[PDB]
Amino acid sequence: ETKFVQALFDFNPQESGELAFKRGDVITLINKDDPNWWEGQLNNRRGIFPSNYVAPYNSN
Repeated sequence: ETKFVQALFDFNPQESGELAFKRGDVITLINKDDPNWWEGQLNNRRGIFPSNYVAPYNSN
């Protein structure tokens, strides 16, 4: 499963652990270890972030 989410805001994490995504950026959800903080993969990069800052596109 693939899960794709669309961010609604840019996220510039300077630190490690947080994924770097932008607005409307289709991120491939890696996991949901945290109901608030979801992990996602942006092409290749992994990272965690408040899913609140996005919206499942999943594409379907």
